[PDB]
Amino acid sequence: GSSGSSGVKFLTVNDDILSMPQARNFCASAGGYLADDLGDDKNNFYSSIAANTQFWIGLFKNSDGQFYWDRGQGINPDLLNQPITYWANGEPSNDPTRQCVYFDGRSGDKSKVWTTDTCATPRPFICQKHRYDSDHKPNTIGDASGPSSG
Repeated sequence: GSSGSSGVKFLTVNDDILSMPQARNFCASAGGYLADDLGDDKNNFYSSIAANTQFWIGLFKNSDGQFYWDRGQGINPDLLNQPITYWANGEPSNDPTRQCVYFDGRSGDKSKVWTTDTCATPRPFICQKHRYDSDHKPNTIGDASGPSSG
């Protein structure tokens, strides 16, 4: 059996408020990464759980000034090159203090939930696991594993 600590739920808003640079690091350590919001079926789903709740997302501005997607710790991020966006009225913003983006649940307009803000403000986030699955079983390639201690 497995009864320890590690066990962060996926696609779920974690009360524990943490800055962008604090959340992205957590999800990774736990075993996941910020849940990206690219696609209606994806947004329409968040808006629900985002019932008047503002949480961070995989959308974050980089040095250059472009918005990328969180793909874990170290992993190469993805550049926002999608035709569909949710940028609020005027967003993204051109403020030097605001670089990160957080889903605005309160925003009645689901199409205007995207909003840029400082990566220091403590806010909730959502961790997600890779979309990897198993299909064929060529070999076990397994090896006795042991417990972990932080």
